[PDB]
Parts: sequence; structure tokens; C-alpha cells
Amino acid sequence: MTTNYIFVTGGVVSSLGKGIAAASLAAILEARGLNVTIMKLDPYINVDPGTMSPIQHGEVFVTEDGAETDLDLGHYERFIRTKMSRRNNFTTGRIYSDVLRKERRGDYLGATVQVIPHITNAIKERVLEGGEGHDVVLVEIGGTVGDIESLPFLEAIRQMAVEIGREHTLFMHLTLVPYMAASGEVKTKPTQHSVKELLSIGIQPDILICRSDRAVPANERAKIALFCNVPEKAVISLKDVDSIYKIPGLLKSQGLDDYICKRFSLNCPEANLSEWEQVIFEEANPVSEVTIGMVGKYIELPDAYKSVIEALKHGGLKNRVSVNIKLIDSQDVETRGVEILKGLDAILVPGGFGYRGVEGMITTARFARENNIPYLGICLGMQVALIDYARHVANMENANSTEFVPDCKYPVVALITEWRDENGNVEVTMRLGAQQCQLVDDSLVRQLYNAPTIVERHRHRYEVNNMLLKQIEDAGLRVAGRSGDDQLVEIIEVPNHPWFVACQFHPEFTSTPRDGHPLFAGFVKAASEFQKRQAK
Amino acid sequence: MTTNYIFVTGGVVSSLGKGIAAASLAAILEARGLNVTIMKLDPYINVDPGTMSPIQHGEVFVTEDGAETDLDLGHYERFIRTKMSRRNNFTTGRIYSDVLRKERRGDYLGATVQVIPHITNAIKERVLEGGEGHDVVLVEIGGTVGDIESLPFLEAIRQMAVEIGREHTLFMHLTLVPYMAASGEVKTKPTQHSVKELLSIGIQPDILICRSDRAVPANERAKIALFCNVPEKAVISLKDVDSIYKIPGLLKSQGLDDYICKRFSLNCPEANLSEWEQVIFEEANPVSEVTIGMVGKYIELPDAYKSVIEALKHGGLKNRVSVNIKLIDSQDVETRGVEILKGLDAILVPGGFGYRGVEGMITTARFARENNIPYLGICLGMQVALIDYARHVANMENANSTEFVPDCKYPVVALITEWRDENGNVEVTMRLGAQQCQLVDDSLVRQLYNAPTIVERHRHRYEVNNMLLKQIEDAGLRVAGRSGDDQLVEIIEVPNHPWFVACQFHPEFTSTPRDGHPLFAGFVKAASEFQKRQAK
Amino acid sequence: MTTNYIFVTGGVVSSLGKGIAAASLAAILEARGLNVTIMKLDPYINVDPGTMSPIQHGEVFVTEDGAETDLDLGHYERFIRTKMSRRNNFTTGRIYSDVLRKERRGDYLGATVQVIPHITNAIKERVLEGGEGHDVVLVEIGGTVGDIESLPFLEAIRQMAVEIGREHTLFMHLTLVPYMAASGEVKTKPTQHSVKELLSIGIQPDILICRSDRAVPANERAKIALFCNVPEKAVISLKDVDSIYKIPGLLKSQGLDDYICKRFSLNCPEANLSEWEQVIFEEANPVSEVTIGMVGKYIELPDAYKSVIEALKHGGLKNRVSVNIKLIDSQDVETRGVEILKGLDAILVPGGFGYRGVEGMITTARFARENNIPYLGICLGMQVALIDYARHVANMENANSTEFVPDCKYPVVALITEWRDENGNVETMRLGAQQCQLVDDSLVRQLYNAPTIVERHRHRYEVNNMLLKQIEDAGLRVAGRSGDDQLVEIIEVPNHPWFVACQFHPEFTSTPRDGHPLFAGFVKAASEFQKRQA
Ligand SMILES: Nc1ccn([C@@H]2O[C@H](COP(=O)(O)OP(=O)(O)OP(=O)(O)O)[C@@H](O)[C@H]2O)c(=O)n1
Ligand SMILES: Nc1ccn([C@@H]2O[C@H](COP(=O)(O)OP(=O)(O)OP(=O)(O)O)[C@@H](O)[C@H]2O)c(=O)n1
Ligand SMILES: Nc1ccn([C@@H]2O[C@H](COP(=O)(O)OP(=O)(O)OP(=O)(O)O)[C@@H](O)[C@H]2O)c(=O)n1
Ligand SMILES: Nc1ncnc2c1ncn2[C@@H]1O[C@H](COP(=O)(O)OP(=O)(O)O)[C@@H](O)[C@H]1O
Ligand SMILES: Nc1ncnc2c1ncn2[C@@H]1O[C@H](COP(=O)(O)OP(=O)(O)O)[C@@H](O)[C@H]1O
Ligand SMILES: Nc1ncnc2c1ncn2[C@@H]1O[C@H](COP(=O)(O)OP(=O)(O)O)[C@@H](O)[C@H]1O
Ligand SMILES: [Mg+2]
Ligand SMILES: [Mg+2]
Ligand SMILES: [Mg+2]
Repeated sequence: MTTNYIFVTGGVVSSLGKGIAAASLAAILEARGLNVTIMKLDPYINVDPGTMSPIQHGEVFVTEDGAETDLDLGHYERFIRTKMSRRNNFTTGRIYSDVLRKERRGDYLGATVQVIPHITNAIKERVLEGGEGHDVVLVEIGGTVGDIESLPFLEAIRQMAVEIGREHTLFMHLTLVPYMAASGEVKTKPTQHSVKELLSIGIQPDILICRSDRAVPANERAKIALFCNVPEKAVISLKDVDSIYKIPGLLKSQGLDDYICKRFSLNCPEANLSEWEQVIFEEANPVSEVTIGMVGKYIELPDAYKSVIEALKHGGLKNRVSVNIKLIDSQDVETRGVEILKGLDAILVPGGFGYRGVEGMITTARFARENNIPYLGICLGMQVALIDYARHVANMENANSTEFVPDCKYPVVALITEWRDENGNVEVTMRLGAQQCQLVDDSLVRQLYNAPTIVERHRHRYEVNNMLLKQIEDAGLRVAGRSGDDQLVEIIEVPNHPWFVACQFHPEFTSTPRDGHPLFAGFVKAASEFQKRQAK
Repeated sequence: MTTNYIFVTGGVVSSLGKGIAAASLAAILEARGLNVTIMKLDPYINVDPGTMSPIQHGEVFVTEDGAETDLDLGHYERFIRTKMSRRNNFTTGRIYSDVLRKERRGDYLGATVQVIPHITNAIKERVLEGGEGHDVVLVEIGGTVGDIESLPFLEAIRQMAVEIGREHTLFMHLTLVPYMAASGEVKTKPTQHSVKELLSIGIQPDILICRSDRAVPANERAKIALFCNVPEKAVISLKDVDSIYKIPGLLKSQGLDDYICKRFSLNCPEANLSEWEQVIFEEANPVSEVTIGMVGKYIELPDAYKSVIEALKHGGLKNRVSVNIKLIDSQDVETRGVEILKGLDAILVPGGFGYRGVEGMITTARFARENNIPYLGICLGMQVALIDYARHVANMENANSTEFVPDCKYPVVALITEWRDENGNVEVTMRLGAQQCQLVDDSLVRQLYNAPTIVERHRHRYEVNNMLLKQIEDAGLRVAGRSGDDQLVEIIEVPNHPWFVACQFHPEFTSTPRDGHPLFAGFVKAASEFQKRQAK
Repeated sequence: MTTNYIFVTGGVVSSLGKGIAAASLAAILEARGLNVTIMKLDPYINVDPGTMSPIQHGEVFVTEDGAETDLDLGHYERFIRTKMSRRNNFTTGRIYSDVLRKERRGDYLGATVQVIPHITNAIKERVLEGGEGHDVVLVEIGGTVGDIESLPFLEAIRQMAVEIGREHTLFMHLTLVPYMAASGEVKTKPTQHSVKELLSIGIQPDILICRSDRAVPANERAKIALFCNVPEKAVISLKDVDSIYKIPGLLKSQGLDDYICKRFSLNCPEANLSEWEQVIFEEANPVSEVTIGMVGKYIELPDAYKSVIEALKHGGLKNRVSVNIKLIDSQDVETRGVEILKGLDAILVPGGFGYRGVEGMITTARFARENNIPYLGICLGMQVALIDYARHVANMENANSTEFVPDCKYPVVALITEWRDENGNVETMRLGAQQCQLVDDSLVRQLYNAPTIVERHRHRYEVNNMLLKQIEDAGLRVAGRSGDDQLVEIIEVPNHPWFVACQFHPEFTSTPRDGHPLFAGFVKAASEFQKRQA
């Protein structure tokens, strides 16, 4: 079978939704029984996102294979069943760095290494690699057409198009079609100027995804179609919707899939799209609603928690519950006190790094624990709990994590190597990607997950100090999950609490609108119950 | 004192002479008593030229400080007395690689590292660094305006201009002004289109260096001046000349220096320009002429030997001899035989790497030696000699260099570590940049250089096997120079030969038109003598 | 039969030779029995080219239908047998003028007239109007790609190509590939940037015509081919040649025609460049050489006299003679004297307008007639002759043309209305092709070998029929007449070696391939004289 590529670009502005539009398209092609995939090309120099601050570009998606990537990969996984790999994401940095080493060790044989073709070639290699055995590959070019940081990417793809030929390649360009309140009309001009931009680099768009407040009247669509030398049909309107789960539907509604299948000469049986409809439906027909407090540190940038939010959302879906997420900065907790934790049906403590707020978190766990509030802790969210418990239950006085106080008497949380006693006795690092995990019989999670073992994704160094374990266990805490090896503790639960769970891995990276996720589903049902009973 | 920058760019085509034009300008500013320097920015990805094949971009200039750089740095040194340092040359590669490590180790604090400003900033840093304590810095931007590989450089400099302000910055742009044989006229159009290119990136040229076959009539100059929004005076004609030594003169002739001093508000006393005139004069008034054979391997690309050629040229100057360089590929030597070495007044064997031709070279040395032909060998040129001698004089049968035959009985040439015997006995790497060297009493060179010690530049690994030395010495060869430490052999001479010298370092990197060079001068006088006596 | 279009564009610099390139390309397609045509679009405001001076843009070509056009049309006509009409040449000025006009008479219905589409449409209209009934049309866009001057033209064609489809549209782009002495290499960069310029405007060239002083190495070519996404076969090398007449050959030699034929799905029998071959052959093998003197005004712009020059060049092909053309300023005749006419095997006085050096010309005319030197005078050149004769022979003191001296007394030359005698007794501008009646015993009748002929005019001032009989009497021959008012078209001097002068511009009908009676004969004479004189 011949592979096909859909190059996705955006113009006018960034924050256009190129990531989502591609996933949506993928979803709709998935639905037509096609072997599909997506890949994101990042113009930034960071070798990988492993370095970026969540507040810069958002959260660090972690793939099964332990790669740290752009959040768009999440979008990818929540729209198509294909699993993302290191292969699905790459930055200029990565590109350059490879080329540099190659060169540095002489793979170019004293040749002058240039942007064209050396660099372009490298880009192309990676794209094909990502394509590798798929009917359709969606290649998201990050950035805005017309800036310079993406020139190579573009040149690269332009080349590919020429080589592969247009029978297996398409140019899908997202553009902004602003609404002029005064004139009372939408403007194509921007689209015009942008398209000219593409042309000017040898690229002629095949399809135009017109973003805007509202729909893009046939009138203007025609206008566009005409000046872009694009078939009217190829001009799609992509207005702002109240739920991205609808996006797939609009595309289809406009026979994008078709257009796509025809251009590529593929056999695409008619689809149902029932799964998306169902999601939408569940979404719109809630029974109860609740408020969930998400207490963290990077809350200034919600995208810093993309996946988690979504996961909560899916939770609601699976339970016909409407979730209202109250974003809470730990600072303010230690600052203004628990008072703020008033009015919550459940609480979530996500991962992070710092100490910046840790305290607040802890306090919070404590609060949720003491006040029997359904609580869910992830990564940092788990430690904070261990801590709260050890401190105020095991009476480990000033329990902590070597990450924040390398010399605590009780380093309940610490790297393996650091592992010591309250005395000082010893024993005779970065966990990334998918990891098997054995669930404990008689544990909530064993129930929820409904299986002895599961697989979740990791992104952390600090572990639960096995040395101080038995002690805490003895205090009451319960180990619900472990990881083979040094049987490292992965999940813990508070025994006789309505719903109190905490884990190392990032369940969120595994949840989806379509199939939800056990923990969140449970977390969610729990929160409802709470609210219901808070007046039962 | 405030530093000033002259940004040099070229348009239309490459091979415009931007390197030379800058040196020429520098020379003329030097001459007006200004503290000046030049720097070259290379758009290529190679971290440094240390990797490039001479045939790709030409020879690898080596600075005092042992850096491997663009040949333009040579041009630089042959026009101004300032010495070049690693600081005077840099590539995108170097730029990127620095940024990558910085980032890789987190100097950006989880920030998204971008082209703008991260990369630009890095470029700027380096430029200032190069500027550091100089009245005037000429910054040569490599490549052609309008390609993408130099966008960052340009953006970078544009920024600098804005920051520094136009009281301390200028844009000098070289352009092509083609001659239309049919129309019988020169065309500015190209210049027009190029300038538009600059503008389009925020840059407005301050001066225009118009290249062409002939001079650029005032008519067109005016035309240009007018549409480029450039003072007529700022429009210079830079025709093709029979000797680059004249270039400086034209610039001056057009009061470029002045223009420059005024724009920068500098105190520039009137100059003489006598040194350049003198050079030109010597050049034009030769007494004898000779033919010098340059037998090597990379001869397909003359630029592969820039410096050497020049050095020979300077030799001629200092001796009022006209040198005719017969370029000779070793291959053809071993192939067609010595026959070809017929009709030479002297012979030069430059450096290189391979084995590709080595044999030929050797044969050649032999030839020159046997036939009493003034011979000069550099780097590879030296080994080849050692070899010839050891083989055909010391009777070391198949003497060689571990670089070409790691298991010879007699590895006369070898890395220190490799050093062994003809038996196999032992003893109980890259030399770069300026190195002191002690001359041997009673040696030609001691005479020529007129000093006990000198300083030459190195670029090699393989050394003369001290183990097999005494043997060869005994055979007749003479060590004329050594390098302290392992008193490594640097120069050798054949005792009772008209003029037979060979050395490790690259004298060429130290010669100039203005002050010539001893060895070459001698080499040269010798060749004359030969020719004169070949009919005396 | 679906009309096909070849858009001819040029980059890097102006003066690339698009006109010729296009003409040569047509020549070939014609040679494949193709119904071809060519048109030229000028980014200029001058409505009519008939206004601009020759020192400006060269000669004003005149078509059959009387249109005053850009010289390129001359090229066209000398490469293809198709005939040009006004519909084959247009300026921006014409377009706007039409639109404006068409606008003012409410044709637009209070609509806003815009560059796009209004202007662009206007253009497309003309383009099609001009490609009416041809399988192949060659549209040459004037100006350099990248200049604002021609965007509308460029946009118009882009549109067409689109509407029409690639199965009948091609983009042939002329480019400059300079040679760098130092480097010793030809440069493709400019081409690169040039193509970018095109792409920037929505056009992607189909063929590349590489202009250079030397041929373009495959190596470089291949490069280009790549970066421009054109088949190597589509990248033509078109070096500087010693004679444009080889162009066709070059082109075919490279298979361009085949490319076109295939691209257009046209049946094209193998080409026949026999005639082009002949021309080249003749050109290269002269058996004799002469030096012909062209005495006129605007000689500071050879292009001002294009068609004439060629015609000469062509008379030589026919006679296998090498023509040495000596450009001479009539003024210098007035000034320096008849000395300059010293050493010429024949004299040619071209037309023109303005009193400037008319007198120098008269002297020249005399000289030739008096010294028995073959003479050919066109338009002004004819008058000058009449004048000469009238005076120097008919003793018509200070004879002249009311174009320079209205109180003549002897206005042997003047508008028809103006006709009047010496005593004072009595009783617009001609353009295009017109029948001419040849006088029976006239030499000109002989050369032409026919009672009537057709030639093109571009003038106002006419032979004063009033003073005719007089001069006619002094012994002057009236070789050709118009029609009705039997106006004098040609006059021959009695028993001079070869003395001919005419009103119309024969040069507009000469051709390398078919030559021209007058010129041929003229040149023939030049020789005989040259010969005799020795
Ligand atoms: N490359 C182009 C394209 C169009 N136009 C001009 O664009 C004008 C129409 O644009 P405008 O009225 O501003 O609106 P639209 O192009 O329809 O776009 P919109 O309403 O979406 O802003 C026309 O007169 C046309 O001459 C132009 O000058 N250059
Ligand atoms: N940005 C520009 C600049 C100039 N022109 C047009 O350029 C023409 C003149 O150019 P040309 O005759 O080709 O030669 P020059 O510009 O003088 O340049 P050169 O002779 O060096 O090629 C003018 O009609 C002017 O309208 C244009 O269309 N767009
Ligand atoms: N649009 C482009 C095309 C190429 N390059 C760069 O172009 C350089 C090569 O150009 P150069 O050596 O100057 O000559 P060519 O383009 O090969 O052609 P010519 O020598 O005929 O001018 C490479 O570094 C490549 O990265 C660029 O920056 N932008
Ligand atoms: N059609 C839409 N309606 C509403 N919100 C949208 C739509 N498309 C995208 N979004 C939102 O806009 C932002 C851009 O999404 P993304 O696809 O990641 O943009 P980018 O183009 O930068 O990749 C996200 O916050 C996403 O939730
Ligand atoms: N004015 C000139 N006359 C003759 N040769 C020149 C002139 N300027 C430059 N050259 C030659 O042209 C080439 C370009 O020189 P250089 O300055 O290195 O070009 P670039 O613009 O690529 O840096 C060299 O071979 C040099 O010898
Ligand atoms: N291959 C060629 N060799 C020599 N002269 C040429 C060639 N092609 C064109 N020319 C000449 O160059 C000039 C350019 O004229 P023209 O063809 O009108 O160029 P343009 O129309 O592109 O301005 C003319 O004098 C023409 O005769
Ligand atoms: Mg995205
Ligand atoms: Mg340079
Ligand atoms: Mg033309």
C-alpha cells in the first residue's frame, strides 16, 4: 500500500487549533477504517520538551515509550487509537543536533553541510520514518507560515510533495477569518495574504480550514475558493465550538473525509461516527454536577494540566456528571488556609516540581483526608499524601522528600540511592514511559481497574522510601500498587476513607473521551456521592 | 572609544569578492590609523572548517591560536596587520551547538528556546565579542541575501543596528551589475531586486559596492543612488582588476574611507597608501620570470591552495621575479612519470592528506633532489621528502608514514605514540596554531629567517619518527629546525643541494604581499638562479 | 482544435531577448505545420506606441492593417508567416484607456472598477481576442518579473492558465545565468531568486530559457531543473549567438518543439528548417562585400532603424554579399561636408520626422545622384530626393516640403490640402498596407515583376502633384502611383546606376527567408559599383 501525507499548516495567527483539527481529521479517517497517524514538527530549539516549563508551552506529554513531548500528542491519542512514539514528535533542535553529530563525526565526508539539502534531508527522513506503514500521515507543521523558524520544515515538505507527487500528498492550511464588528462581516484578506505566503515558498494549498467566531458563509468560502485556486469543496469552515468533540462531525458534515479519500484514491466505506455522537450526547445530558478542586502550582497556565483536565472531563462523561473544576494555587493555601478548600466535592493534586507550593498541597491532602473528601493525587500529588500521613498519623514529625529537604529525619520520599533511616541507616533514576504495575488484592484500584495488573505512564525520579514504609503502613496507610523490581510503591490508599487514592504514574496520559479511565471515573462517581450525601 | 560596525553583505550572486572588498576597506582604514578588524559569519552547519574538504570551500586557514577557519581570514591577514583569532570566524553550526548545549544543560530555565531571540542573541554576542576594543569592525555575512541560511545573521545584525544606532553602524552591500553584450549596457535591475530583498528584512543599505566587468558609469551609479535612497557618493564601482592589490586604491580613489570616517565621526588623518602602491609597482616591474611547479593532489580547486599561491606570489615580488605556477597533480606523476617535471625552475610540495597521490609526491621530491631543482616542501611536502631520502639514500627500502602504511618496516613518519624501530623496538596529537621553533646554526633557514628562533603555524598529527632519525641524518639529511619538547623535527634540509628545504608548519599562513616571507623569498630567488644558470 | 497558450516571461534583467526567443520558438512550431501566433504586452502607459520617439524605444513597426506597433512585431513577422494586426500588441495605457472609457459610459453599472478583476479581465479579453483561431499562441509579457509594472499582466495570465487548464497553458521563462570570471563559473542563483519572484505571484514556470554568453552546462542545468521543478528537458540553454537566425535551430536542437507538441497533445510532423539552414548558410558564405551608407538622424539608436538594417542584411543574403552598414548623421554632412560620403558603394536615406538634418540628407541625395552612386531613399528619403532634383535640376529654387518651410514658394512636398503652386494657384496621415501601381517601363516594375504591389505607409507629406509635371519634365521618372489621386509612391532617376526612392516602407515587408526586391536589387547594385569602382 502507498502512503499518503497530509501536511498541516496554519497562517495569520498561532493558537488556531491546528493540533485539534488534525486529530479531528484523523478521527474521521480512522472511522472510515483507515490506517492513520499524526506527527508534530516543532520549530523550537529545545532538543525536546523535557526542558520546557509547563507554563511556557503547557504540559509534557509522555508516550508509552517514555518520550517527553508536545501536548498535541495527547490530542492525538484522544482522537485516534494509534499510540504515539518518539517518532511522532520532533524539534529543530533535535534535527540540528542529529546533523551536528553526524557531521561532527564526519558522516558527510568533508562536505559543506547546508540548510538545503542537509538539513532538509534530515527533516524528510524523519517524516518518512513517521509515515512508515500507514495509509495516511498527518504532519503538523508548528508555527505560523511566514515566520522564518519553519522555513526549513516547509521547504522540506515542499520537496516531499514534489517527490511523492500530488496523488499522495495534500496541503491543508488553517487560516483566520476574522469578524469585523463594524462592517458586520468576516474578512478573507488575511487568508489571502497568508496563502500568498505559501505560494511564495513554492506551496499551493489543497484545502483551507477557515477558523472564526461563527460559520464562514458560502459567499466568502466561494471568494476564497476562487482566489486560492481551490475547489470550493476544499474550503472548510471551522468555527468555534462549545466542545471539541464536535469538530470531527463538522469536518465530516463537509465531506472532508470524502474529499480526502477521493484525492488519495482510497477505499473508504461509509462511516458511522456514532462514538463521537455518543460522547457529545453523554456530554450534553448530565444528571448531576459537582465541583472538583484542582490544587496545584502552575495554575496560571491551564494548559499546564491539559490531560488532567480532560481526564476529569471524561470522568464526568462516564458518570453523567458535570464537573466544575475549581483551579487552586497551593500558595494561597498555606497563605490563606484551608478556608478555601471549602465548597468542594472532591480534590485533585496533580504532579509538579518545586517546593514552591508543596506545603500547601500537603496541607490540602491532610484537609481532604481529615474531612473525608474524595481525593486523588498524582506524582507530586502522591508524595504530598505520603507526607501528610506520615507527619500527622505516623508522627514522623517533619516528614519530607529529599527533593525539598535533603536532610529531613524522615525522608519518606526520596531517590533510591538516597534511601535511609530516621536514624541514618541505609541498605546494603528517571522513570519514563509505560510501566506494568501489580495491583493489590482487596484494593479500590484492583476493583476499579478490574485487573491484577495494569500499565501506566511515568515521569519522575523520587520514589517512596521503602525504608520508612512498614512504619507508615503500620500507621494505617495502604499500598495498593507496586512495581516489580524493588517492588517500588506506585499506589497508596487510605483505608477507611470514602475515596482516597494517590499514585505515581500519570493515569491522565491514558484517559480518553471515548473510553474514559477507571480512576477518574471512580474519582468522579465518588465526588458525586459526596455532594449528594452533603444533603442526603 | 565607541566601536563601529560595518556589516558586509552581498546580493545577486556568490563569488562576488565580499571577503576581499572588506579586507581592502580595512586596509584603507588601517592606513588612516584606525584600529580595525574583520570577522566572517558562515551560514554553514559544519561546526568549523576543520571538517570540510579543501575542494569544497578551499583551504583551511589556521590562525595563530590554532583555529581552523575560512580562507577569508587569510585575506584578512594579508590586508591588515591585526591577527585573527577564533573570535573572527563562526558558523551557524557553532552558533547552534553552543545554544544547544546551553539549553541542554538548562541555561534557559525551561524557557522555549527560539530562533528569535535566543539564536539571534547568540549571534549578537559573538559579534560584539569580535568587536571588542576596536574602532571599526567589518562583519562579513556569508551567503547571498535572499537565501534563507543567512536570515538569522541578518536579523541579528539588523537588531544590532537598531540598538547601536546608525551613528556607529553601516550597511555595505556588494551587488552584481552585469554587462549586456547585446544591449551594450550594464544592468542595475539585479541590484534593484537585491536591495528590495534587504529592505524586505528591515535593512536599508548604506553603501553599494557594484561589481562588474568594467567600471560602473556615473550614469547608472546615479540611477542606483537614487532608487536605493543612497547618497551617490555611497555608490562605489568595483570592477574586475588584474591585481587585488589595487582594490584598496579604488576604494580610496572614491573616498570610501572618508565617507566612512565622516559617517562615524572619526579622526582620520590623510593617508599615504604608499605600501599598496609599492606592492603594485614591484608587481608590475619584474626583471626575470620563472616557472614553479606546484605538485599536489587537490589541484582541481586552486583555492585549495590559496595561501600557498599567494606566498609564492609574494616571493616573486620580493625578488622582482614573475612566478609562473604550473599546477601538477601527483596522480599524473606516478602515472605518466617524471617526464612532466621537465621545464621547471623549482618545485613545491604542499600539504594534504590521503595517500591518494603520496607516491607521486615522493617521486617528485626525489626528482627535484636528484636533479638539483630548488625544492620546497610543506607538511605532507616534508614527509614525502623524508621518505624519498630514507628510501633512496638511507636505503630504508620501503620507508613510509603510518598514515599510509601502518606496518612499514621503516615508519620514518608516524604519530609519536606509534614510534618504533625497523626491528620493532619502542621507547620507554594534532598540532595546531602558532609554535615557536628553534633554528639550527649553519642552516639555510637560520640564514633566511635571520634568527635563532621563529614562529610558524601547524596543522598536523604525524611527526618525524625520532627513532629512525639518526639513521637518516647519518645518510646525509640535515635537521634545520626543531620544536622544544620532544625536540620534534620541524625543518630539514638537504646539505649540498642548491636549495632544498622542507618543513612541518605552514609558512604560507604567515606570508603577505607587503612583508613577504623568508622561505618563499629564498625559495624564489633560488628558482631564478636555476633558470638563469640553465643557460648561464 | 483548442487554442493553446505559451506565456513568455523574462527575469533578472531586461533585454534578455524574449521577443526573439518567442519568435524563434514560433518559427519552429510553424515549421511543424502549426497555426501559430504571437502577441506582445507592454507594461507601458503610452497608449499608442506611435507617440514615443525612436531614441526612446526604437522604430515604430507598422502592420498591414495600419497599426503602429512595437518593433518586436517586426521580429515576429520575420520568423513566422502569420501577419500581425493591432490585435497583436497592447500597452497598459491602452487597457486603462479602454476600461476608463468603457467605465464612463456606465458599462460597469455603478460598480466599483478594480485592478482585480476589472483590469485583469480587460487583459484576458484581449489575450483571447488575439489568440483567436490558432492552435498556439505566444504571449510575451514585457517588463521584468518582480517589477510592479506588470503585475496585472502577470495576474491576468495566471488566471487564464488556471481557468484554461495546464493542458493548454505553458510558462516559458527567460532567465539570466551570468558567468563569474573569478570563479570561472556560471551562476544559477539569480535564476533561483527569479523563479521565487514568479512563485510569489502564483506562477510556476514550465520551461526555462537560460540566457548566457556561453552555453549552460548540463551540470548547472540539472541543478536549475531541480530547484525549479522542471524536467531537465525543460531547461533550455540559450547562449549568445552571432546571428539570431540560428535560434530556431538551437531551440529545436534541444527538442523544445517536441516538448511543446507533447505537452499540448498536438500532432507535429518532423520539422523542416531547411530555410533557416539556407539563411545561415548564405549568411556565413558571402562571396563579396560592400559598404552601404545609411544617412539619417536618430542613428544614435540603431534600433530606431531596425527593420531597415535587417532588410539590408537580407539583400546581402540574396546576393551573397556582405553588407557593411555605415551609420551617418546627416548633420555632419551639413557640417563636415560631402567628404563623409567618400567611400561608399551605395547610399541609403531612411525616413524620419523633424527638420533637424534634412538638409544634410538633401546633399547626400544629390551626391548619390550626381556621382552615380546606387541610392535608396525611403519616405523622408524620397522627399529629400524630390527636393534635390527639383532644385539642382528643375531649377526649382529652394524647393521644399511644407513640413520644414511652409512659405516654400516651391512646396514640391506638402499635405494635399496644402497643395499650391509657385505663383500660389490651387486645385490626413496614411498608414498600413496599400496597393501600389507600378509604372510599366520602370526598373522597379522589373524588380517587383508585377503591375501592382502592396506596401505599408506611415506618412502625411505627399508629392505636390502641382509641381510634378515640372520635375517630371526635367527628366524625373514616376515609377509608382497610389490610386485615385494617383499619388506618387516611387520615383526613379533616369540613367543612373540605381536610383530609387519610395513613399512606403519596404523594409516592413523584407524577410531573411524571402528578402525583398528593392533591397536585393539595391544591394546588387551596391556591389557592381563597388566592383566597377576598382
Ligand atoms: N493581490 C491583490 C488582490 C486584490 N486586490 C484588490 O482587492 C480589492 C478588494 O479587497 P477588499 O474590498 O479589501 O476586500 P476582499 O478582497 O473581498 O477581502 P475581505 O472582505 O475578506 O477583507 C479589489 O479592489 C482588488 O483590486 C489587490 O489590490 N491586490
Ligand atoms: N519596482 C519597480 C521599479 C521599476 N519598475 C519599472 O521599471 C521600468 C524601467 O526598467 P528597465 O527599463 O527594465 O531598466 P532599469 O530599471 O533602468 O534597470 P537596468 O537598465 O539596469 O536593467 C520602468 O518602466 C518602471 O515602470 C517597476 O515596474 N517596478
Ligand atoms: N532558497 C535558498 C536556497 C539555498 N540556500 C542555501 O543555498 C546555498 C548554496 O548556494 P551557492 O553556493 O551560493 O550557489 P548555488 O545556489 O549552488 O548556485 P550559483 O553558484 O549558480 O549561484 C546552501 O547553503 C543552501 O543552504 C538558501 O539559503 N536559501
Ligand atoms: N474549533 C474550536 N473551537 C473551540 N476551541 C478550539 C477550536 N479549535 C481549537 N480550539 C482551542 O484552541 C487552542 C488551539 O489548539 P491547538 O490545536 O493546540 O492550536 P495550535 O494551532 O497552536 O496547535 C486550544 O486551546 C484548543 O482547545
Ligand atoms: N575586484 C576583483 N577583481 C578581480 N577578482 C576579484 C575581485 N574581487 C574578488 N575577486 C576574486 O573573486 C573571488 C571572490 O572572492 P571573495 O571575496 O572570497 O568572494 P565571496 O564574495 O564569496 O567571499 C576570489 O577568487 C577573488 O580572487
Ligand atoms: N541569443 C541571442 N544572441 C544575441 N543577441 C540576442 C539574442 N537574443 C536576443 N538578442 C538581442 O538582444 C537584444 C534584446 O532584444 P529583445 O529580444 O527585444 O529583448 P527583450 O524583448 O527581452 O527586451 C536585441 O538586440 C536582440 O537582437
Ligand atoms: Mg499544534
Ligand atoms: Mg567571503
Ligand atoms: Mg520583447
